[PDB]
Amino acid sequence: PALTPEQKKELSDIAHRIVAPGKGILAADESTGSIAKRLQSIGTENTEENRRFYRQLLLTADDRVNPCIGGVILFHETLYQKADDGRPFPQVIKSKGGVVGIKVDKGVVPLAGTNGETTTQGLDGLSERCAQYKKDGADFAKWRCVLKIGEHTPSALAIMENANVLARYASICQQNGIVPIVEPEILPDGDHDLKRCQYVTEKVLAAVYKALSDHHIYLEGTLLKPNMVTPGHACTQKFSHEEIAMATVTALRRTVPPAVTGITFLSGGQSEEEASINLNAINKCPLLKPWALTFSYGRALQASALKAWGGKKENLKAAQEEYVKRALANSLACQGKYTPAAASESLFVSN
Amino acid sequence: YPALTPEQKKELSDIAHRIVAPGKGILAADESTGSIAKRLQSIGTENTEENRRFYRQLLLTADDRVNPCIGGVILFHETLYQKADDGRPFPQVIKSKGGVVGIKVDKGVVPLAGTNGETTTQGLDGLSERCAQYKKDGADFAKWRCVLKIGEHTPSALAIMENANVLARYASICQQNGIVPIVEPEILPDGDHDLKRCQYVTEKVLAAVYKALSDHHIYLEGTLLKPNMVTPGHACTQKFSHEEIAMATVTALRRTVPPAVTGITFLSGGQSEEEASINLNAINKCPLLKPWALTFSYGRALQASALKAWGGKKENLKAAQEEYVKRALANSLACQGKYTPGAAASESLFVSNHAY
Amino acid sequence: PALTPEQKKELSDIAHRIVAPGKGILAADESTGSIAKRLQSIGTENTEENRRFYRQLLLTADDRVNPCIGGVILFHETLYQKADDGRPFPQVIKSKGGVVGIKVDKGVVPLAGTNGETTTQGLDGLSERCAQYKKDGADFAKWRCVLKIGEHTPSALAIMENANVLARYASICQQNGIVPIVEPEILPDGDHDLKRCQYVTEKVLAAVYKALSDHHIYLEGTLLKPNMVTPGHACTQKFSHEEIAMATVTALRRTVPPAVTGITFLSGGQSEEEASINLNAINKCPLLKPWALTFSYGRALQASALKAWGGKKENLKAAQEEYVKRALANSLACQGKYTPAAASESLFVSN
Amino acid sequence: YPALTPEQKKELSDIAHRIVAPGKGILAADESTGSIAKRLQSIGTENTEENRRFYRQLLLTADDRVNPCIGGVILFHETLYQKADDGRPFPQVIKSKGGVVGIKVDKGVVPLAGTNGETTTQGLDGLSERCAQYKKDGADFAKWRCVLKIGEHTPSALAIMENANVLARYASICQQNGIVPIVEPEILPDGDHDLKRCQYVTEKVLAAVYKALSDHHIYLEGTLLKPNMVTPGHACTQKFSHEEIAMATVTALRRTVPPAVTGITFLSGGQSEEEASINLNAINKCPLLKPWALTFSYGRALQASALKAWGGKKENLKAAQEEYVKRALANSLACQGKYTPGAAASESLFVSNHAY
Repeated sequence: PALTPEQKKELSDIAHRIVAPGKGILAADESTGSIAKRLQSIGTENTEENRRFYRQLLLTADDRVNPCIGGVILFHETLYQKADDGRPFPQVIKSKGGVVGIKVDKGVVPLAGTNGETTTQGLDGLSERCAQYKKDGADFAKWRCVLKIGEHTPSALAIMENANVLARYASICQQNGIVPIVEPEILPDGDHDLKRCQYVTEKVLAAVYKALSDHHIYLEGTLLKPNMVTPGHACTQKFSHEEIAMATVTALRRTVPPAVTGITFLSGGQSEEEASINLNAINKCPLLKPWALTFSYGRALQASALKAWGGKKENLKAAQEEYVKRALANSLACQGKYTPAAASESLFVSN
Repeated sequence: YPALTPEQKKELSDIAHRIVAPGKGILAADESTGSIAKRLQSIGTENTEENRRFYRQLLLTADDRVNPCIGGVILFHETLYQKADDGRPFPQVIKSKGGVVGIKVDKGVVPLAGTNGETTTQGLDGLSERCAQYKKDGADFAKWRCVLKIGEHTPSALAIMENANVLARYASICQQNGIVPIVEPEILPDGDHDLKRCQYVTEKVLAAVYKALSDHHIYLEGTLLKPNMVTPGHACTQKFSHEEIAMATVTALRRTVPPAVTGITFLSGGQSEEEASINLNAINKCPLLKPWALTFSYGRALQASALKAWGGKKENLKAAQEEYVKRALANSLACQGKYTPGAAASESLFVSNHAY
Repeated sequence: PALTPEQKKELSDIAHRIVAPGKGILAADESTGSIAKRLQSIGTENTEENRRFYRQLLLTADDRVNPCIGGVILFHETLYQKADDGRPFPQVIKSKGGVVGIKVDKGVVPLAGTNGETTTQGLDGLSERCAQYKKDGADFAKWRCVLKIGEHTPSALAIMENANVLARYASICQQNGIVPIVEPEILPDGDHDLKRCQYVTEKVLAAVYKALSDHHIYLEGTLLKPNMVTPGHACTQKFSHEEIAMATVTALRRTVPPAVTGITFLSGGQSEEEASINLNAINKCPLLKPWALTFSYGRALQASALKAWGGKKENLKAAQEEYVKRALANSLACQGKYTPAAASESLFVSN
Repeated sequence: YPALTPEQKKELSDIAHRIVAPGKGILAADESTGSIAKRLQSIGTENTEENRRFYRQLLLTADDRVNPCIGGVILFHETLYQKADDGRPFPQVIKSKGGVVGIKVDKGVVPLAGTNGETTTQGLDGLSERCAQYKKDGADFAKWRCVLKIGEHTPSALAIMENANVLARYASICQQNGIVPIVEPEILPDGDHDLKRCQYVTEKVLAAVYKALSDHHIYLEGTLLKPNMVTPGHACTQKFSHEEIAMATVTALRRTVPPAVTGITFLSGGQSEEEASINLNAINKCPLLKPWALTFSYGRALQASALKAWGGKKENLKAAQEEYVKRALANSLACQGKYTPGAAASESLFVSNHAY
């Protein structure tokens, strides 16, 4: 047996907290190189104190966020940083009613023989890392795999390998009391339409859950972090929020066992507002959906806050109020009760 | 390159939903001729076409209190072409009472070389033309049975994969020709294993099945599954409550069966008529979320009392029919969570390596 | 264990006879509908006696064929027919030093969900059929799967299913003392070039042998019947007999364990003469090749005999001498010693 | 979309052929630091960088009678950057004697949750940049070890598949960066199983490996394999002749290893120096056709006498070296079928769950 009954209950508990009703996740875990591009976009230098101040900005927003945010995914460096008032960032997060999460993958690597496809690395020593992260206050984890729709992608070799590394990663995580968020991202890059994303999404989740079965993963103690199902970014043809919602809820109904505790969508380049509108179309779909359907958003919670901060410490409480509007909009959207410029900008970046 | 058009998928889904509409279940009257003989020998009756015609008729024409109970009826090939005394074809007897007509299409288990007594099922050859015909002739769903066993080194990786593949080939051919497939990967109760063993293996098997149905591009909303409940093995020394069997069973399905599956219609196994109904009722009362219909596809466990009451004697026709009805009514309340409860219906109906 | 030591030795023996040095197989097993098209091509009516006379024509050719032909694959009907002199056709075949073979597949069937791909049927009741065929004098068997190179073919589902039915078929065959000839045909249809056939050939054999392992097949008691590796039929670009030979011998070296007793190529639409020339390029390749590399030819042994018969009983010994020249040319070609109109005709037919 | 250009494939194949050119074999001096300690404790010597530097030097600088014997030498990372007393880097000592320089790149076994004590190996992270470096620094082949065990329900389907996958990832990254991979799927001798058990399992494992290398688009002609011989288990009561071990071993390879594989360099296992050489010789004398080089990649079984003779004492340097040489000469005649034959070289070198 991979896990005892006591360990199993710890993971089911943690997982049910994160996606408790009306709650989602703040995906604040950009690498140093990734937060560089977002900082550069607003003229701000990429320094440890600027990254600490921006992350402090988001975690210390006012208590209206506390029922909207069940967990916060951090990057290594940030997990060991402190707020201005001396408190370490994980206590800041718990103090407001959220679970601390840590991103543990070490990025993507090319898979030879293929048309530009990648797998993901980071399992070397992961068991010790997780033990220490759990000791230092993290209770869930994140791993991101990346597949792309092209004419000979996602490859069979690609789907199989990424599904297998996901499951390893998750086996290790649960051995150490850490709930794994399983992230199989199909990028929106390309001109494919909606049905094609739906075919490819179904195909990839089927392989993911098979691989999870094979490796003995306790599914009640996992979260699934999939793309919404949407046309490609360069698709000429257009589709409604209902067509997207149907197509996403259909693909997940056909592949994800009800035992999975929560589905926390990535935004994938969607504008802040479209991400919220779609998330709401999905939770208003009449079809039966046996799991939480909520948000795990990075860019679609932070773009308005970033441009309202501008790097200027005076703008803190305008930036913080921009985050809290998107945090509140999504908490309503994952219950179907959201019906409403920098929030309308496409956030799509190639790869 | 899609397997099915949007209309083909709507017909298949409507059919699958009529069969498990709330309160309803399936009567499996689909015994092979050599299998049903072993039943009539047990009530001292010769195995003639006419005694088979008569006993089937008794089940199909029981009074109209069963109609809200019976969503589908699975027939052996022979029976699909037989007629009541009325002269009405049995398909039409079934339809007129509100049920969908089903047909068993497998051709029995065969052994897998190099394994400890494990089997696949055969019957794909010419299946597509057989289905087109069965569909012209009134059938709207099919059944195919695969058999796995818990044992030392069984079910092996080979048997789990080969059996799931062939269920996937069967399912794809049925849907091309208009017919909802019931996917039955039966794990036998033979052996002394405990409940958790049977749960582990059931989860492994059903994950392999639904990966195979995905690889073969099967339309799940036009499917049903007929699995075993998660039960201790037949010879197991230890005792498990009905609520433990409900927990293990609902948990095993929630870990493997995608919500898109329209329904799960359990086989009775070796269980007695009364145990089959109580476990099914405890299952529908499990407060865990269960996004599919949980109902019955019972062969022995709808017919044990009827067959003992009938005894071979034309004079008991109405007395047999009544015992069948009382069980169909029991299982209709069980398949809604509302069954609160003789010797025939408490008797174990277990047979080593069930075959039909 | 699938098989005892005594059964294993019977199959290794049979398999080594068929592909003994300088010997190949006559693939005379066309269905009734398939021999119709070849008969119609020469004006002859498709009647049982005409099919019996044509098959009698080939099996009763003079004793110069006896060291060229190790086995003869027949169709059901023919296995139960007799020569003019009363002898049943299998005794005719054995009397000249060859093994009787029987084709046991029941043709191809479409696989739904795919771009025109098929699997193959015929396992229903195959175990009994083989028991009876073995009793009636057959000692090996044939099963044909068909894959096609197009832009999304051979599919993963297609390769996996055909590899699995091959292995079933072969498990049954060996249980009954019958050596299975495993036929994974990649058709030459299309405009693909040589490397693409080589990639696809390697990919399909890798899956075939894995599937054979999984099902416990005794490989010393099998034969492999693959396509040569060649450009597609509509390829503009041109390739030498050496390039074909290298590419075929490379693909097989990379996928077929040395334990396989013999490789008996299908001709696939090649002209009688090209089939012979290529077979010889292959056996003259200096690279190491641990198995017999020989012929299992239907069309490329019979086209000249068919057109020389013309349906006229007077032409019997001109037709029979045409077969015996192609039989002798190939027996030399599978040893590298063949160096030399109706024999130059492309025999390619779509599907 | 090819993994490798025609030149990349020629470099990889030339390298693979130098290493197993006829008569030659591999010296595996690639012990982890915590593993080699367990060796020097056995001759009462402290495990210091300098005692490790010295013992490796003794093996690498043995007289030039070993050069026709040793095609490659696998080094632990530490040793690749050490120098002889000459001041010459050990890579250059090896090259100058006619051998190819190898490097162990795995990072040890880790456990697989949910299994009976089974493991994968780890070490892919940053492997590509590690290889580029190792290649700049003189290394032309790599080694990665996976460990499987025969037991009740092991090796399981999970462990067989996961271990083959990760050997395939390792192999593809090595070839991108210029380096011939040695694929080592070691099946341990622990247990009391017989020879046929170990043959069955070896055939199952090597079929999974070579399916995985195909799925990952690995260039087999630039590969080597280091498997175990097919041997009875360490505790097996029954006795098997060397010719039976040759039969089972050559048969297992001929059923699974494609002829394109350039060579098979066996690990010694728990075998004594003398048994390792005799079984390897019986293997090369098997008259069955064997289209690949059959030679040695021996760690313990090239070094047991050398290490006991050296004893930690600088004065025995030439006496240790001589024992190593005599074994390298024995295994060079064995790896051609021509070995006709002390206590150190008859001693079992078995250790429960070998790790390094």
